[PDB]
Amino acid sequence: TNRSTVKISNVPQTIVADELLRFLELHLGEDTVFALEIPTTRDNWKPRDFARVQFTTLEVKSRAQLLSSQSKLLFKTHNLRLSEAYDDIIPRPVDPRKRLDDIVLTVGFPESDEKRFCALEKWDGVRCWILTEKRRVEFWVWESGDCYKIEVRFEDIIETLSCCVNGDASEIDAFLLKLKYGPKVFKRVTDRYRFCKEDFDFMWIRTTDFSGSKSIGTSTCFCLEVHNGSTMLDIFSGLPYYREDTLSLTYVDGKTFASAAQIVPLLNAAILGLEFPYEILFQLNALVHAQKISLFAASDMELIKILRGMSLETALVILKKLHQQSSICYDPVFFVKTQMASAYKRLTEQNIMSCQRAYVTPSKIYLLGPELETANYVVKNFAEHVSDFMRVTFVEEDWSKLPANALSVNSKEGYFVKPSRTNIYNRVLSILGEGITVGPKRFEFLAFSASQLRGNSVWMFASNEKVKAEDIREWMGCFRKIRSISKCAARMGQLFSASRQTLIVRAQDVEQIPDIEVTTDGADYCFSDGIGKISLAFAKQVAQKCGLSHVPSAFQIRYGGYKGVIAVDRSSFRKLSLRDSMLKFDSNNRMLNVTRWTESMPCFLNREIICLLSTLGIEDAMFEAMQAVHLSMLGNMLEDRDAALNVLQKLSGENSKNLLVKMLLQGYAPSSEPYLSMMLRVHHESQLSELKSRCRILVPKGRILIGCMDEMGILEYGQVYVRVTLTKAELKSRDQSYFRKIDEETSVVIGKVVVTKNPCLHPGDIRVLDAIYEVHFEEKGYLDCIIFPQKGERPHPNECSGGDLDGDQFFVSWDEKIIPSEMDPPMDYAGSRPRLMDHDVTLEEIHKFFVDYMISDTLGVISTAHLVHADRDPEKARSQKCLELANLHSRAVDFAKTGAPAEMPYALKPREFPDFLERFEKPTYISESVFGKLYRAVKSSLATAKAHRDMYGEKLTSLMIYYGAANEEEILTGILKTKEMYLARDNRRYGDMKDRITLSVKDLHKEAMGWFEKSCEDEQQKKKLASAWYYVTYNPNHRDEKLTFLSFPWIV
Repeated sequence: TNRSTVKISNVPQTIVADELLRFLELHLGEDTVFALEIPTTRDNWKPRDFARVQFTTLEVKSRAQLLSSQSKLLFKTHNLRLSEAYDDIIPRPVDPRKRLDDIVLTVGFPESDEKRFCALEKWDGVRCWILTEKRRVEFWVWESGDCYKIEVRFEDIIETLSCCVNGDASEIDAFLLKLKYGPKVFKRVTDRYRFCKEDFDFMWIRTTDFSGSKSIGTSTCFCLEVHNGSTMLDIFSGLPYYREDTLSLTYVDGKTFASAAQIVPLLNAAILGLEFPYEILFQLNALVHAQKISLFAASDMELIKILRGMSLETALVILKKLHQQSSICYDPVFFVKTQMASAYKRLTEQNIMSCQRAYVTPSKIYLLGPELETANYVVKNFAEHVSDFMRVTFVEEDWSKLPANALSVNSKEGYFVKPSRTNIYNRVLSILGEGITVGPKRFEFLAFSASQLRGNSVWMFASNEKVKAEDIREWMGCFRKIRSISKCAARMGQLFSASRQTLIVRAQDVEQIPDIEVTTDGADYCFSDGIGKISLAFAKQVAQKCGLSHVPSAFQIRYGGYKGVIAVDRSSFRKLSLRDSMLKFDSNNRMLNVTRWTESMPCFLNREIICLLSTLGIEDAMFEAMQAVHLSMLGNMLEDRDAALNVLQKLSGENSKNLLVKMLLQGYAPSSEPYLSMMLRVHHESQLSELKSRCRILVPKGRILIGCMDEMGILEYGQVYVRVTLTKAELKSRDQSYFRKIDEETSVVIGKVVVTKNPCLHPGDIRVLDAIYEVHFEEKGYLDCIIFPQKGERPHPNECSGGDLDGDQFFVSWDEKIIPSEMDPPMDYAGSRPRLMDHDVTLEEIHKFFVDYMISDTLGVISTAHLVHADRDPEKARSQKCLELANLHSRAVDFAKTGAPAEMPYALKPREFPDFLERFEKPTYISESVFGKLYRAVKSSLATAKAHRDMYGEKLTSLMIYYGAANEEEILTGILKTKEMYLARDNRRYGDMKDRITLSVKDLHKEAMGWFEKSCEDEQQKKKLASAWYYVTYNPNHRDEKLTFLSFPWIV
C-alpha cells in the first residue's frame, strides 16, 4: 500500500509496451495505467522477460493483484504474475489531493517583529507534490522554458504556519514553511517501450540557484498561496511541527535586498559607509546566518547606530548572549536595550587561537564564528592576523559530504562515456578562484592539509598591506621544484599539524650520512625512509619546554620540510644529524617543533585484525571467551571500586593522573558520590556503544608504540627486540615464560610478537617475529621503541602493507595463543607511476585537483565492501576478490599523494549489510561469522563563593546551549548522546567537535583555577575556602531555583 508500482514476472519477448497497455486497459478500467516501462538489454532492440507498470490508484493495484492471484490474466498464452516493486517509475504521489497545480509560490523572510512577511520573488503556475513515503516536497517552477525542481525535506522545515493572502481570517489561503537548511535545486536536461503517458523523457541534475536576484539563497522561509482549502488542513497536518493556530501576514516591499554576487546572504557593505569594526560585523552576519535574527531585522539604521558607539567587550558579551539563546529574537533592539596580548600567551602556553569557520553550500553560506581550536605552525610566526585566517569547508545543504552525483555526472556522448561538469563544479571553482568577500576583506587561497583534503576543507587568508597570500606562500618554501600536482599540494599543506615550540637550530649544524638500499628480485627495497638519529643532550633540551621526565628513545619530529622519527643513540657526534631521504622541499626557515613523543597505550583488536585472524586457524571459542570475560569485568566495574581502578589503569592511559582515577582507589561506595557515579555510568554507556559500533577488545598483554632502527646490524631477518612499560597486571605477577623483568618499570618480552598496521586488508601482513634479548642492545637504553633489524632481504615496515618510519604506531602483542604455523607472503608495495608536468603550477591545476578529490573518492566504501565480502564467503581473505579489494584500497590510500583514482567497480559493491552496522535503511542480513557471534553475545548481555558559582554555571549553560548540549555529563565527557544527521555519518567531524569542546572546557577549568588562586592566594586559607565551597555545594538547601551544577569545586 506504500507504492502503486507493480512488477510483472514474465511477458512475451515479442510484445511492445502499447500492446500490454491496451491489454491492461481492456482488463482493467479505462486509462488506469500511468506508466509502463520494459527494460532492455540493448539500446532499443532487446527487451527483457519482465516489466514494471505503475497504476493511478491503489484500488486499481489491488484489483490487478486479485486478478493475477486468480490467474485471470492471460496475455498471449502467458500468465502474468504480479509482485511488488522496489521504486516507482516516476516519483509521483498516489493521491488526487496532494497534487497542486497553478499556485503562487513566493520566498522571503520576516521583516520586523510584527507579523509581516516580505516577498522577494513571486512565481505563478508552479506545481507542488507532497510525498510522504520519501519525506520530501517537490516544487516545479517553470522559468524561461526550462523547469526546475525544488525539494524540501521534512527535517529541513522546523515549523509550519497557516496564513492567508486575501486578508480574510476565516479563509486560510497561505502556508509559511520555516526552513532551517536550504532546499535542493535541480534542472531538466534534454520511446518504443516506454509510454509514460507524458513527456518525462529527461533527467534531473543538481545545479546552482537560477534566480537572477538570488532570492532563494537569501530566503529561509517559503510561502504557498493556495485556495480556501476546506480539507487542505488535513493534508498539511502531516508536515512535522505543525501549528494549529491562525496567523495573518502583511506583504512588505523587500525587492531592494538583491545581491548579484556568488555569496548571497552576506550583508551589503556600501549601505553602512562608515568605520564599523570587522569583528562586530562578522558576529552580526553569523547571527543573521543562524536561525535567530532575520536579515531585515538587523539591517535597520537604529541597530548599527546603537552598536557603532559602545565598549567592545560589553558589545561582544551582549552579542554572544543574544546568539546563545535558542529562541528566535524578532526585535533585537529591545533585547540589547534590556541587556544594558592574551593571544600570544595562549599560543605559547597551550596553542589556543580563535579561528573563523565558514561553510559554503550551493544555496547560501554559513558562518560559525570565533570557535576556539588548536594552533598550527603558521599562526606562530603570523600571530598578528589571527582574524585573517578562515577555515572554509564545502558541504551540502544538510552540512554533509557532497555526493559523487552532485559533481560531474556521467553521460554517454559519442563512442565513449564523457563526464559533464555541473554548475556546482563551476561554482566551487569560481569561489576558490575569486574568494569570499566578507565586509572590508577578501580571503584568498593559501593551502590545504592532508587531513583537510579528505574532509573537503581549505584554509583562506585575507590579503593585507603588510602581508599577503603570496608572501606566506614564498615564506613557507619554494614549491616550483615539484612538477607534480598532488605532490606539490601535499608538501605545501603538510606543514600545518599542531606542534609545540622549542629552541631554534641553525643551518650550520647539519651533516649528510649515507643511507642503505638493497635490491632483491628486481625490487627496490629501502630501509631508511624516515629514520633519524638524536643525541641525549639534544633530547634533554627538547624535553625541557614540554615537561617530560623520562626521555623517550624515539619521537616523531619535523623541521624545515623534513619529516620523520628519530632515535636516541649513545655514540653521536653533535646534537643534530640529518639523512638524505628526508628533505621534501627546500624551506626558508628551520624552526623546530615536535608533535608526539611516546604513549604506552594498550592496544586493541579492531575489526580488520579479527577478520584477517579468522583464517590462520584461530577458533571462535577464544574470542567469545575473551569478549565474555571483558563484559563481565566491565559489568562489575560499577558496583566494585577495585575493578574501576583496574579498568581505568589498563584501558585508557598506562600512567595517567586524574581526579576520578585517584578517588577510584580510595573512595566511598558507588551508591554515594553521584558526581563520580554519573561519570562512571556515562563512561560505561560510551564503552558499550563503542563496542556495538565496532569491535574494540581490551587486551592487557599488548601495546601500540612507534618503532625505529639502530646502526648495529646484529639482528637478522625476523629478529627484533620488544620492550614496554609495566602495567598493573604486569606488576601483580611478573613471573612468566615470555616476560623478562629487565627493570622495575620496563619488562622485556621473549614471546612471538606479530606486527600490523591500523589499515590492513591482506593476509600477508601477518608476520610472526621472535623477540631476542641481548645485553648489547639493552646497554644503549632503548624504551617504547620496537627495534627493527638494519640488515635483511626486505624491510619490516614494507611487510606491513608497505609502511614507512614516519612516526606511525605499530600493533605489538606478546600473546602465546596465536597460530604462527601459517605464513603468507605480503602483497607488493609497488605504487603507480608519478605524474610530472612539463611546466610550473599556475595555481589553477591545484584547485582542479582539490575539487576532483570529491569525485571518484571510494576510500570509505572499499573497506566496507571487503568486510562484507569476507563475512559472506568462507575461507575469507584467500580468494582473488579480497586481493583485488586490498589492491584497490592501497591505490585509494595512495590517491592523496599521487593522482590515481581507485576506480571502484559496480559489481563489487556489497548490496547486503550484516547486523553490526548502523545501515538500517539498507537491507540487513543475519551474519553467522565471529563478528555475528560477538554481536549476539553483546546483545544478550545488554538485554564571594556564590558569585563565582553563578558565573561558572552561566558559562557552562552558555557553552551547552551554544554546542547544543542539554546535560553536564555529555559536555564534560565530550560525547553527545544526540547528534545531527551529518555528525553520525562520519566520525572525523564529530571527533573534531569533541576535541574543540574538550579544549573549551579545559580553558574554562583553567580560568576557574586562576580565579581560585587569585581569590585567596593563601594555602591553608585556600584549603579552608575550598572545603567551605564543597560544603555549600553539597547542601541541598542552598540551591536556588536555577539549575545548580555540582561540577564547580571538582577541579583537582
